[PDB]
Amino acid sequence: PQIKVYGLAEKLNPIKAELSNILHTSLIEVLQISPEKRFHRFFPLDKLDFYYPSDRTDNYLIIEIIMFEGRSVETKKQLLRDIFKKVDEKFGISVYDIEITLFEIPKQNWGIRGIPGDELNLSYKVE
Amino acid sequence: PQIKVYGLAEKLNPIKAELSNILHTSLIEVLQISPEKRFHRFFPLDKLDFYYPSDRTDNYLIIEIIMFEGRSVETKKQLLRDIFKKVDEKFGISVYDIEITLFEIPKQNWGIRGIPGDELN
Amino acid sequence: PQIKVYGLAEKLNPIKAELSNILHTSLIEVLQISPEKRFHRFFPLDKLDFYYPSDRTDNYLIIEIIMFEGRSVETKKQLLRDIFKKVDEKFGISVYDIEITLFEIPKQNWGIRGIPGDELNLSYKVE
Repeated sequence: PQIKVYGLAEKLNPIKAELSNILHTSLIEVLQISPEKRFHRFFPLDKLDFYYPSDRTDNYLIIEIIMFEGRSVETKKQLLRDIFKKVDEKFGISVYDIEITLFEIPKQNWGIRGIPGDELNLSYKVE
Repeated sequence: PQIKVYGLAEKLNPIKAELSNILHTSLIEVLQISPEKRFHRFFPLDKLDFYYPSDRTDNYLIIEIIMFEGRSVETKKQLLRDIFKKVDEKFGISVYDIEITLFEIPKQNWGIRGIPGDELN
Repeated sequence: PQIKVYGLAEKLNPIKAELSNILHTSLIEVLQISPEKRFHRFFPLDKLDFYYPSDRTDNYLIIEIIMFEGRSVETKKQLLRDIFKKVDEKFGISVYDIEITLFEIPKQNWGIRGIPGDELNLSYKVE
């Protein structure tokens, strides 16, 4: 999985190092990926480049996860739940200020180490 | 829906605040979302980070919309047409210079307010 | 096809102009798109905004290609392999340091030059 995190620069920049650890722990625990396979991109946004509802706070976080298609509905829902729980518990950011979107990609639409994703023999199960 | 907008910094930055207002009106009117649900991210690009063909002017605008799966084809085409119309009318940007891409995501692949999107009310 | 490229700023900025030429050539040759249709966006990242595994280098390069659905599996796989080969050959970036992801979008989900993409008469064949 690839993660892309968007947030207000003044709020995201102080926490992004620990947020990276937290999010990676969630994908290890729920998706059973190798602890080594952390691919994260952070986009701290200027105030004028980020609009969110006036009843949310500036802690508002958008998390996009690009991942191999094929996981069960239950595993995916468990992932969303685990990220909500761990970010809230670690930073006190309310679940109302967190949004998560899973982008599923067929294995054959993904290139890794020079070959299409469906020709990889992975060390874990995509179910 | 979540919107991501891309354009040359010196063209997008003077207009992005008004453009946010226009795009939110369009999503409200066509998709019938509640008027508080504005989620927009803007990406003003340096000229060295943005390549587009010579038949597009420096007004070229890319508008990505990430939304729940489930709208009809007619609703979605009306959204594109409404965005094309309203952005052209408000800013004088030719429709030739506007690109819109809809990323539909199954409801169960979204986490909102702590729960999966297929379980919201 | 729309291309988005992500890499560390000090590594991506010296190569992005030639890389753009390399990527466009690959899409022309494999997808047979009209050679004027280059749409590329570059995202040079700060060191603190870019996490990748310890068995990758800071040449690590992410390539996202958003394209009309409808190409064959073999054509898409040929696109992946061609980009890997030509990027490796031109810049000496090992193919483990390159990752490619195709985002396929139905034609009616795209607005181009004022109309939905399923109503466009194209100058090439999508498939």
